[PDB]
Amino acid sequence: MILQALHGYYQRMSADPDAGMPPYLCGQCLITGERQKPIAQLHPSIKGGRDGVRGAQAVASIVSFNNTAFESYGKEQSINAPVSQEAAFSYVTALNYLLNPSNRQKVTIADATVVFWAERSSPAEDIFAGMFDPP
RNA sequence: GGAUUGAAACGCCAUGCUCAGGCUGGCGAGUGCGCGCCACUCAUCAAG
Repeated sequence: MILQALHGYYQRMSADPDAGMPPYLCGQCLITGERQKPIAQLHPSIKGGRDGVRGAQAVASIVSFNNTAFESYGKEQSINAPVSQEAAFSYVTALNYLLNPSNRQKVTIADATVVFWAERSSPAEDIFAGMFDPP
């Protein structure tokens, strides 16, 4: 799932008037499964550093095909991972929102930074921060 | 015999724990303490 779950999280948070943000060839999107949608050539970047993934570059990303060895079936750049532009923006925005330390849904474990959330509003979201790292 | 988001893909090159430093200086097992008090080898049996 993963990318689809971030998309669903954006859908959930974007509905609320607060604690979120509403901002907005053809193919089939692998995130939503919708057919005939404008595929994205290049996904918006994901924050690195203090407000993002610790140890990564400021403009890190999840989907990238910057070298030829990573390209298959004659596809160029992110066309190798066909996802509609709106879905790409939504999942990137959700991941960035979770990566913001101001929101209490982030924890760093050695090399990796862990972000967690629930399918619906629940007190577990603010509780689990202590489970993985008790005070 | 066209296609297993496949086909190809080193964590890899190299790096003294070393230089050294008494467990030593010295301290009676010692002062003393009967194996000793008694007790028949003895009552017999030619030499051939």
